[PDB]
Amino acid sequence: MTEYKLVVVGAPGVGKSALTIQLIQNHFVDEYDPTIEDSYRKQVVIDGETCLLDILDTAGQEEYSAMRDQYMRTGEGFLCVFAINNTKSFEDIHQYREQIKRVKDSDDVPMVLVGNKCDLAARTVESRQAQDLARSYGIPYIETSAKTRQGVEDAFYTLVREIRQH
Amino acid sequence: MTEYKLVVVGAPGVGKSALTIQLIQNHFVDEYDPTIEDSYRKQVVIDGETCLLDILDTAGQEEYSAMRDQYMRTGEGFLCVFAINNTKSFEDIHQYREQIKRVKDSDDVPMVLVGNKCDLAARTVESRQAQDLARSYGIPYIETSAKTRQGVEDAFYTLVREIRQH
Ligand SMILES: Nc1nc2c(ncn2[C@@H]2O[C@H](COP(=O)(O)OP(=O)(O)NP(=O)(O)O)[C@@H](O)[C@H]2O)c(=O)[nH]1
Ligand SMILES: Nc1nc2c(ncn2[C@@H]2O[C@H](COP(=O)(O)OP(=O)(O)NP(=O)(O)O)[C@@H](O)[C@H]2O)c(=O)[nH]1
Ligand SMILES: [Mg+2]
Ligand SMILES: [Mg+2]
Repeated sequence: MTEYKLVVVGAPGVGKSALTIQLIQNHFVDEYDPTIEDSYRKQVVIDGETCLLDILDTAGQEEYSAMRDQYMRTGEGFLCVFAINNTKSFEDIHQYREQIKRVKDSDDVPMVLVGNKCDLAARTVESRQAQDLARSYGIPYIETSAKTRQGVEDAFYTLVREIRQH
Repeated sequence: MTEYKLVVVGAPGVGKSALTIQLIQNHFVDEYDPTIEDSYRKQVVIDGETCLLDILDTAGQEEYSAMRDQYMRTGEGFLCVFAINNTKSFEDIHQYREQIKRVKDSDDVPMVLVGNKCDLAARTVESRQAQDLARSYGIPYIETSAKTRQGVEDAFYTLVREIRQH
């Protein structure tokens, strides 16, 4: 069956894991638990096609650097996550995307920009800001909340659809 | 506020109305009730942007012909609907798209191909078939069921996102 190798990347603490666990295990992880590296494989049906989602959940931190090249080389699509209440994480998105482009030698790699934690009332990143950045990248922008489950399937299924028509 | 003028088109009986009513009124219309023309306006928030969805629900039938040019000229995005248990409706998709392209003098108009009634076990149109047609058009393919609500928000929000980066 078609397998889609999805990679979730973004700054420490933005909700990479919480989004992934919501998708795979249907619950909000409300606890501090930093990732080193985790993978999740799940059989799903998306728009009638039977497929397997092979998801790598990554660490946002330092050492990784070249350990990042490795998973960026084999990933087919990337969810680029920032948190709407954390401006530095939104600014960090550019470094992740430049790094993906260099390793893939490509200026169009399937990618979705995700503004997570939209359930929080204190936003520091306006939707408009994120929206212009995504359009400058030519990629979709989706806001999500791993807490309410808002936009979670939408964010991952839109990425599969981006891979499908690459 | 940003308004998005969405138009739902497709053959008689494929579920144009049922999809629209699911979105706006949250209930499945399980009755025979042919459309002449209906419009629905609703304020929503999509990916953090406050906007108004102005939706025209159209008739699939004959007279319309030039009455179609009229609403195709002002529509910004089109949901092109067929039913997965009705092959003629899938074949009719091509005439609707050619007609949209001619009136808009454009080969890329925001559009989503929707295979509705995916809750039914007797499909006559394979997902694979629909998927290759959408990719040949360069547009997303989404399967939906107005009965279960599966994919309904996804189909309309993906169309808004297509308009946003046109
Ligand atoms: N309100 C709210 N909290 C969230 C959301 N997503 C994650 N969180 C919280 O934010 C914190 C970090 O979440 P986590 O998923 O571990 O982030 P991460 O990006 O995976 N961290 P790491 O890079 O270390 O691997 C946790 O306390 C988690 O519960 C969200 O959508 N809304
Ligand atoms: N099982 C199932 N039935 C559906 C679905 N969508 C619509 N129907 C049924 O199919 C029939 C036609 O639905 P309707 O929404 O009126 O189709 P239409 O495309 O709007 N017809 P018209 O072109 O005449 O305006 C109705 O009996 C309706 O309940 C669906 O997703 N699943
Ligand atoms: Mg994590
Ligand atoms: Mg109707």
